[PDB]
Amino acid sequence: AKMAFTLADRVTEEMLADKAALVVEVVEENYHDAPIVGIAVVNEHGRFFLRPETALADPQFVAWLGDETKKKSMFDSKRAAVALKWKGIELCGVSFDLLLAAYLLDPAQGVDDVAAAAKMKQYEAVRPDEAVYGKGAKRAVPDEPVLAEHLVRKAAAIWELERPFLDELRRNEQDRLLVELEQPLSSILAEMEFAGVKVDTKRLEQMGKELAEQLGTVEQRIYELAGQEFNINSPKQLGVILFEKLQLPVLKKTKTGYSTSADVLEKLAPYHEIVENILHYRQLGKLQSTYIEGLLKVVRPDTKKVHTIFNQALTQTGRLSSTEPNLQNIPIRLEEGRKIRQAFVPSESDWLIFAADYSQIELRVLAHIAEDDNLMEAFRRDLDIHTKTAMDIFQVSEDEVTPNMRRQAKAVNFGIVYGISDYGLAQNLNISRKEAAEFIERYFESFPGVKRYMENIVQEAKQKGYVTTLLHRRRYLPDITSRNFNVRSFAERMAMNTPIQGSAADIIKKAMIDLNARLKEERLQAHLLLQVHDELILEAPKEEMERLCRLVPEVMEQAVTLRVPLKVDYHYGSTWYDAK
DNA sequence: GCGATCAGCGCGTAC
DNA sequence: GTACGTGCTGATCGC
Ligand SMILES: OC[C@H]1O[C@@](CO)(O[C@H]2O[C@H](CO)[C@@H](O)[C@H](O)[C@H]2O)[C@@H](O)[C@@H]1O
Ligand SMILES: [Mg+2]
Repeated sequence: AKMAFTLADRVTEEMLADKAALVVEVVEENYHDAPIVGIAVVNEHGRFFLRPETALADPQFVAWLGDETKKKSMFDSKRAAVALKWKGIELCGVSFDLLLAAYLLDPAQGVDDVAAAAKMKQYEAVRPDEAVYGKGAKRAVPDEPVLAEHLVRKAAAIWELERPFLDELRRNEQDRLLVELEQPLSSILAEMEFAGVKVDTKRLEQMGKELAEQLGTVEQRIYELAGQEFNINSPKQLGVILFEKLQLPVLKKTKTGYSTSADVLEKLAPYHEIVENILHYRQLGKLQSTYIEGLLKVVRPDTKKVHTIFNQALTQTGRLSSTEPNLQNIPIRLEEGRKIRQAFVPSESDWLIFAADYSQIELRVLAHIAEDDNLMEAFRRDLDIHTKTAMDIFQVSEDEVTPNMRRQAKAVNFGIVYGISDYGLAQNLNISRKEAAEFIERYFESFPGVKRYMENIVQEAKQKGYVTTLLHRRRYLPDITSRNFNVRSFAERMAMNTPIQGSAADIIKKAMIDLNARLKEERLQAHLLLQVHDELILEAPKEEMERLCRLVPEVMEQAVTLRVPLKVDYHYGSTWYDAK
């Protein structure tokens, strides 16, 4: 049965009620400077469809959109807010975002459209977006009649689903998490994405020119050593050259053939000179394809800025994800890749990039939740945690800790945070399973509180069916009761890791909200550009650096109060690379 | 059967 | 452990 609604030719007063389900449809996946294909409003007076060209040109509608006292319920309001920002229109008063609500209730549903969220409450009087717009190469906006009914049905679902979703959130004690954390953060992310980050395109192009030369050279060297030409990027063609032709040892295999991962290649290097060249080729290729060419493809030619989109409703732990381009995985560990950061610069003259990062926030969070006396004392003394762990595991003084000892203790620490397992650590340190088990046993003898937490959290996950974070975010783990060892194993590791990774996410998210409030109170021009899980990147006039040096660390360190101190390091400079 | 497309995944970056 | 972009490739689409 068709849903009744008014296909409006002009905006009327009843469309401007102080409470409404609002749909501002942006079909393009990347909503930056994208078209708004239609608008739908559902309130106490009825259901309406408005053509964007009409509504967005109407002074009354635009004022209504920007009136904080006129409440709107939406699905993915950030998408609409940003699309509107590009049109110079402000969106205010969003009091409920169904996407964020669904995400908090259960990240595992993969809810990416109104229909998926509605299905959670037995509401199916709305079609999935893919059914209406199509998929891939056949994706397209349908004629007005079809488009109009779809947007109205989505607004109608939002209108009806608000109460049930808020009730369940309240039951889960997650209503504040939605209203005080995620929704306010959504607005901050919209500002960050809209602002974008300035790119020194000529610097990237220059790097691309040099890389192209080095690539060609290494490429020819590889063919000379292989005794023939082939597609070095082909797993089967490379696997044949290395393991069948050159007969190098097969140390590891994939599900479809031979493994050629970097760690495997490193072990084969001694056997043939072609190996080091392949590694070099891949190193150069990674930078060229993903960080040079890939980055240049998404830079806006008119402003030379990249505008990422922070997916706020995707990760199972509460973290954000970044796309087109992903600005959360720009190289930093190795100098060759780190240089890519010299290309990210301040958007204005006499401005600088300012970066602040939490020092070991996940291990500090673990110390707090596990209430492990030894670990808490270590952080209270602000000790080098990996050296400290080496001292405990190997039972030696600080001076007796060798570089290799610290390296292995470091790996144990990461394993503990990620959800420890003898098999896992054994692969990471290239040792036997029995040897890994010994490291783990030694670790738990030194950190009995951590051991207890790991045991208790897995049992809690089984009893309750989910695990939670400091701010009440939750993750269901049905596989915790799987009869398949491997499957259950993953679930147990997720039970151990989620509260840590997730609580770390809750903390930085609150820090972002607190920071923006302080920047505004202080009248600073400084503003957030990016968030990379445990760090925040801002840009501001050079005249604001000294104040930022005191303000940013304090806000981030005081976001929450834990049993151990929170520590934030910071640096600033002319480019992202220099903010080190 | 085959070119175009889609869908899975090895790989390598980040934290 | 949590992600994303990439290039290749087997599966599936569309003739
Ligand atoms: O607007 C981001 C928001 O939209 C979803 C779908 O509801 O993802 C879409 O947009 C992302 C950013 O462009 C794409 O990566 C994704 O492929 C596309 O479906 C949500 O997952 C996200 O929170
Ligand atoms: Mg750090």
